[PDB]
Amino acid sequence: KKWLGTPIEEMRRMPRCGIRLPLLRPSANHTVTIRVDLLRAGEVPKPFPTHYKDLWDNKHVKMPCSEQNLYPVERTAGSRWELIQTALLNKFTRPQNLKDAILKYNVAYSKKWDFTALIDFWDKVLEEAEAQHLYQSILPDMVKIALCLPNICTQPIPLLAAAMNHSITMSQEQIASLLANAFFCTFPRRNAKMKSEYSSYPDINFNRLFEGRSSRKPEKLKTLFCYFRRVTAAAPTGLVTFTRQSLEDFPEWERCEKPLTRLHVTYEGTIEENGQGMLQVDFANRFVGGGVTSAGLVQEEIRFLINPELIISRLFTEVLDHNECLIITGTEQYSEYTGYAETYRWSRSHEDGSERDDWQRRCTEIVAIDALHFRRYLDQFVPEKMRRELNKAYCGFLRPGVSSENLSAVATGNWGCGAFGGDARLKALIQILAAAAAERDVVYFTFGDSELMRDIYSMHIFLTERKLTVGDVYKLLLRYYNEECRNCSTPGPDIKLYPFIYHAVESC
Ligand SMILES: Nc1ncnc2c1ncn2[C@@H]1O[C@H](COP(=O)(O)OP(=O)(O)OC[C@H]2NC[C@H](O)[C@@H]2O)[C@@H](O)[C@H]1O
Repeated sequence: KKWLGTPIEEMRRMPRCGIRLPLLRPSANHTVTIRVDLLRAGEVPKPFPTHYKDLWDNKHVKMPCSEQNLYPVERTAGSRWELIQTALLNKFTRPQNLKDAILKYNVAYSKKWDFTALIDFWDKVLEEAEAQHLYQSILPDMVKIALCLPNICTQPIPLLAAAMNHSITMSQEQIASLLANAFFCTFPRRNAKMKSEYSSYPDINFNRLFEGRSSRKPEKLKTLFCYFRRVTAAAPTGLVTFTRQSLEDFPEWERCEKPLTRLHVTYEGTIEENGQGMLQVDFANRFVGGGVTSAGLVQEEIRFLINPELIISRLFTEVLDHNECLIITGTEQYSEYTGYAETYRWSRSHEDGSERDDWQRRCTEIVAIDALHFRRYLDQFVPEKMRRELNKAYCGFLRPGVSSENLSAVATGNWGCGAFGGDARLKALIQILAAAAAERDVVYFTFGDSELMRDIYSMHIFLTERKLTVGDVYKLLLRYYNEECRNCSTPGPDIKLYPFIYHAVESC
C-alpha cells in the first residue's frame, strides 16, 4: 500500500476550513507595511507610509538606505547608501565587475569573502546567451529594485526579537526589494564574525552563496535567479505574513486526557507538493533558514530556495528559543527541483496555482520548528528532551483562540531525523501527541520509507483502538526511558520503543 490510515480526502485544508479573516489592520502586535484601504486583487500594493521613515535603533532592522548607514572615509563619515548607488549602477560584463561592486561598500571583507562560485557560475557553468541575459537583464533589474528600497520599504521593520508575539505583513514586492539588497550584500551590521548586536540572528547578506566550488552552488544560484528574474520582470501583487509565536503555558503532558486525532501516513509524496492547504512543517534550525545562504541543502534550505520569500525572515527573526516558532503565511513557490542534498538540481520555473486569501496571501502556511540536534541516540529519550520536543511541536501546531473545526491538518514527516540524528518512530509519536493536544490531524510523509509508514500506522491504530490518551502514551515514553535508557551503559538499548510499548500495553 502507498498510504495508510484516514483517507487524505477526509483531512482539513485551507482556505475552505478557515474562519473569515478579520479586516487587516496595523496594531501593537501586528506591523502592516502597505495601505490596507487600497489592497486590491491584481494590484501592486501601495506602501504605507508614502515617504520613507527611518528608525536606526535596537528594535528595528538597520536599513542600507538609512541616513545613519555611514562609513568612515580615510578621518570623516560618508553615506554608505550613496556609495552603494555608485557601486551598483555600473554595467557588468564579467563576474569580476560584480565582485568589485559588492566589495566597494564591504572593504573590510575584501580578503575574507570568496567569490569563486559566482565567477565559476558565470564563466564556467552558464552558456554565453544565459550569461548575457544575466548581466544585461537580470542583474541590472535586480540593482534597480534594490536601489528603489526607500520608495518600497517606507516603514521601519520591527525585529521579531526573543519572546515577542508579533506579526509583520508586507508585500511580495517589498520582499523582492529587500532580497535584492541581500544578494548585493547591502545590509549593515550583518557581516562581522565578532558581531554583538546581530549575533543572535541568521545571516542575511548572500556572500556565502558566492563561496567555494561546491557543485550545488550552480543549482542554488539558478533557483534564486529564477525567482529574481520572475519578480523583477513582473512585480508580484500578494502579501506575506511572518509571525513569531512564544507560548507561556505548556501542557502537563502526563495528565493530558485528550484522545489521539486522525493520521494519514504515506511513503510517497512531499510536504510541499501533497500538503496543499495544510500546516506545512519546516524542519528548521533555531537560526531560521539554516544554511540557505551558505552550504545547507536539506529540507529547510530546499524550501527556502523554492519559496525565496521565506529567506527574508532571516533579516528580522532572532534565534528561536525552546518555546518559540515562526509561522509564515503567503510565500509563493517559484521553482521546482529534483534530488536532495548533493543531488539537488533546479528543474524549472513553477507557476504557483494557490488561491489567495482575503489579505491577498497565497493559501500556504509554513511553520519553522527546530528539533534538537542529538549527538548520541539515547540522549533523546531523556524526559526533559522528550518534553522539549513535545512543547516545540505543540507551539508550532497550536493557534490560540481558533477552534478545532477551523484547523487544517498538519503536513509533516521525519522532523529532526536526518541531519539532526533523531529517531523517526519516537518523533512521530511526539508529533502525534503534540497534534492531539493542539486538536489537529496529522498527515505524515515518510519520504520513501515504506516500513516506517507501516510502523507508524500500526502503533497509531493500536493506541487509538485502545483509547489511550496523550497522557497514557507520554507515561509509556517515560517508562521506556526508565526501564531501557536511564542506566543503559551501552550505545543502544536492549529493546526498541515500539515493541516496548506494545508489550507494556498488552500485558497490563
Ligand atoms: N520535502 C520533504 N518532504 C518530506 N520529508 C522530507 C522532505 N525532505 C526531506 N524529508 C525527510 O525529512 C528528513 C529530515 O530532514 P532534515 O532536513 O535532515 O531535517 P532535520 O530536522 O533532521 O535537520 C535540521 C537541520 N538541517 C537544516 C536545518 O536548517 C537544520 O540545521 C530527511 O532525512 C527526509 O527523510
